[PDB]
Amino acid sequence: GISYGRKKRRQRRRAHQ
RNA sequence: GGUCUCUCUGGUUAGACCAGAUCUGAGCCGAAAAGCUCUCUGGCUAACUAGGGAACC
Repeated sequence: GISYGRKKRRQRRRAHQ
């Protein structure tokens, strides 16, 4: 998860339930 | 003439490597902000291998 893009995906994934 | 020493190309395998994918790939954890592990695709890096070239004897 060190990559900034995964943080975006992790946040996007959390936002969609 | 011999030799993978270097280098490039193809291939195989791997990788606490770089990107992207649940704006619809999956699991784990927390009360939560978050965190952890994967899978798929492109690339990179390393090992090994064949071949071209170079280098050395």
